[PDB]
Amino acid sequence: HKSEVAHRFKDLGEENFKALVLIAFAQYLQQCPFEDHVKLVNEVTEFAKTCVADESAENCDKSLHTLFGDKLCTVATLRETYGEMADCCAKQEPERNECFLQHKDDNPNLPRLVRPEVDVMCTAFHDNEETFLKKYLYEIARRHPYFYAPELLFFAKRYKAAFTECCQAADKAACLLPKLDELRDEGKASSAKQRLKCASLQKFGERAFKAWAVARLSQRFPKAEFAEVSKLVTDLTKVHTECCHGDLLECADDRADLAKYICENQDSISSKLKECCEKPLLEKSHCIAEVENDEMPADLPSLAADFVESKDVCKNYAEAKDVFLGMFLYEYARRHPDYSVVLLLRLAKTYETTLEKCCAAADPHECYAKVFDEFKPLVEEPQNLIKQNCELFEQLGEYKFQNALLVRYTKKVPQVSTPTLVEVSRNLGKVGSKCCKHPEAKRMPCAEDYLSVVLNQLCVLHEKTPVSDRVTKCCTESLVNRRPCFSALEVDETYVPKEFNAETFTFHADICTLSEKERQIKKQTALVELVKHKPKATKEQLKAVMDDFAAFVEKCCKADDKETCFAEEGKKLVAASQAAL
Ligand SMILES: CCCCCCCCCCCCCC(=O)O
Ligand SMILES: CCCCCCCCCCCCCC(=O)O
Ligand SMILES: O=C(O)c1cc(I)cc(I)c1O
Repeated sequence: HKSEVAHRFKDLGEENFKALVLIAFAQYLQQCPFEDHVKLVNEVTEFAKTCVADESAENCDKSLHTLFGDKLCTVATLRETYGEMADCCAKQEPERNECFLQHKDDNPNLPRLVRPEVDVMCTAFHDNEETFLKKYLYEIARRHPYFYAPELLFFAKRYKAAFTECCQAADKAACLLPKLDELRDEGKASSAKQRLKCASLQKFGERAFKAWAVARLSQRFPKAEFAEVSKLVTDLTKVHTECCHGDLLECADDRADLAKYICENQDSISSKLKECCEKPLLEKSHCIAEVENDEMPADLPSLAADFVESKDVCKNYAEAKDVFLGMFLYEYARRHPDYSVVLLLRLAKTYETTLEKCCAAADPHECYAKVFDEFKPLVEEPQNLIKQNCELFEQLGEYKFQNALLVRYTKKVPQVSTPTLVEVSRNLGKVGSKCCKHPEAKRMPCAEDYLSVVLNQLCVLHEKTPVSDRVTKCCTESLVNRRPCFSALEVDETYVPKEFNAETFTFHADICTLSEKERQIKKQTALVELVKHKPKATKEQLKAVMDDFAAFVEKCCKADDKETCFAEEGKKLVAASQAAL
């Protein structure tokens, strides 16, 4: 490999290459117009071809970091448009590249993307497919500078597949919309997860990150040996550190490597890793990351043998603490792919604590004897929450369920902004739909997965505009205590009911013309405000007031002269209701 560009060009292929250079340039020069990046992609692509034909052609020998930075520094508007960023072209490549990552605005001042009408999109998609998907890839890229490019390209192809299909259908809207909403959520879900892992790494450091990775990789690869798992974690830890820093190339190569490794040692790691290892370069790592858990060996011993009933536990521990605990996790995780990762960590931390007490006691073995017994309540806590909640969800569907949460949390944290409470309660309700569909054994992992994102978003918002110390407590706790902390919140008996507002409970006939989406939002907002004005209201009281309301809306959105039924009958409701409470 004399020419780095020629090599990448050959591994990737024209199409992928061009999409990637586009994304790459958009993530740095987020303020330049589309036509400008397009010209650049062609210049870079014409260059890459020159090197595919002769690796001795000028500059073909230069490294990607150099080629990229040099190209970047040719833009004449640079100085005027990015200013300080232009000062980076005064440094030598080593730091020049570093200077660029520093001026990568994570959340720029660009308008939110508006989804056009299905027909507008389908037609544009037909008249000129390429510039249609590239214009958007550009739009998305400039807005999410740290999103892993290949991951982005992966999303694009699913978008292209949704149009090719749906845009030929009799009723396009009915086909496309549902697909455009699935992707949106996955993209947003995927992004939040990346930002979250990097935050976690930064905040709690490498040790906690590796512990987390040990548990997750063990549940996934129960067959692999601890020596293999440690090796994987180290590599995985070095990978995220590098991808979190923001350097795309570095990140790409580290992942590529790790993916090649895992494949070569496939038999030694996991069985369900075949296909993944067959896919093209760009997809290998993405596939592996989402690989399904392998089956755990049927011939596995009792943990209590090597971690409790054995003597010399303290010796093996003292010799290499983290290694020993690392082992306990590995042994406890691959036997429990049904536990959440933080639950496994919660146990490990408990084992750690007792070993740190017991090993310094008279008779250690007899001290850490009934330690497994201390795990029990830690395991049941989350299991009961799942049974308890999904049972409720099975009764009243998603919407009514979202309502029960609405009443539950508004009573626990009144000070929170009504629109904020509606937002989270709704998302939480979705997690219920998504995870309660699974068999008992996958529910916890599923909920841990969705809750982590929602809980994080919640804390960020509260960080910016604080409202409750409790929420700040829970939010600044260890990532292992975060959720149990929020589950420990109790009804706020300090709160003083807000002043009744007639306006707040006045509804017009427009709610009849609104979409189920709006109706719900409108109603749920009134529901929250109801709890804020009379938080001491029983679930019985609320239920009755809610039913009446149901009728109300119905019996008004089906009557002659709608606008009067909502003014006469409503005043009645608001009076009848006020009295009941
Ligand atoms: C390979 C490293 C394994 C280390 C095992 C330590 C397990 C303790 C739980 C990890 C969380 C540490 C942060 C905390 O105290 O909450
Ligand atoms: C003083 C109280 C004024 C009465 C206003 C009641 C508003 C409650 C909203 C109930 C909406 C529940 C939605 C539903 O029935 O599906
Ligand atoms: O999720 C990842 O980023 C990831 C990437 C590679 I490459 C291998 C494994 I296992 C992973 O979990």
